[PDB]
Amino acid sequence: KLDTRAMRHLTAEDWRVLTAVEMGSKNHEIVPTPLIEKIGVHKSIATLAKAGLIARMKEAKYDGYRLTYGGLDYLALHTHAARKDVYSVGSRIGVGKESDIMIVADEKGKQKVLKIHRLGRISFRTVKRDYLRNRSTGSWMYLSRLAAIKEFAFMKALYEEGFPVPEPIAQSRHTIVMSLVDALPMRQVSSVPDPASLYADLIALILRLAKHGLIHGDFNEFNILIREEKDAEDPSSITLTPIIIDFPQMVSMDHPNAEMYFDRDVQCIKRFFERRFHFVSTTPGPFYKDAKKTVGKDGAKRLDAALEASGFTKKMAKDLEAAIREQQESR
Repeated sequence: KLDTRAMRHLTAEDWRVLTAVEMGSKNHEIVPTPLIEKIGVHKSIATLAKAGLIARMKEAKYDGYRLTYGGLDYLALHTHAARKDVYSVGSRIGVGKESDIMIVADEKGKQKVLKIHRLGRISFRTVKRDYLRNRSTGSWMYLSRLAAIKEFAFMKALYEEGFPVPEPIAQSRHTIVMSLVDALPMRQVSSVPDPASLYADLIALILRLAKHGLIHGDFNEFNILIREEKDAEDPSSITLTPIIIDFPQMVSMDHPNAEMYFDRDVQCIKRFFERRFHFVSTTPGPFYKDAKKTVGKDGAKRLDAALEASGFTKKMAKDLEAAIREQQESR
């Protein structure tokens, strides 16, 4: 897991040397002692190594220090601290299949969410956790950086167009800080006074996404949060509104597979509404053939351009795309 105990106990030199290990691994994954120097720092290497923020590799041909996942976490947190976006870290933590969730708070006591991407995660069960070794440590960190940058740019673009998504607050490396929404995942919602209305809201979102050029792609029910507003005129009235999360897997309506991602999203919703609330829609579709005409009409901004807006090369985009598809295909 993520153990942030050693956080305060690191010196400025430590923060400098750990940062050097990171920069040094922009080129080579196993960073030699003398290269850390160019970027007495020996006492720092010892502290960071005992803390498990770096690890020595003396294999045979290669000799030096690789950055660990913990170390990448720490440097992300430190950046968030330095910019006063995060001042404290909460005891409650969410360990997901492809990400982790920590609750944090700023100096003014405002609680926020720190999401950490964890592409490549795999857990092993004894027959009588770790990361998939088909890629190096630096690949997974790289890919996870890409996932964080992608999600945050789409979160920004969606928040700015008025979609119901968490406020993106900050991004560093493989992490994002975003607002802490008061809404609970749909899967943990028991029943609804008006399933048709909520369904009509969800489909509307998917069509809104499509008119702006986007397909969520993994619209599960850990991804759809429900907000519950006790109406003021009568507190017996409850209105529910949906909030969407999880954006590094979004694809363009222009994608060669757009049509299967679109209808999958739609059918998933219908499927969930079918089993969980015994509700089924009388409206057919919506179908992608139709949706595709709406993008990107009526002056709807093409939000799927938010990526080239942010120095994402074609390589990076395809690099990430392959990593994600491989993730979802191996659940």
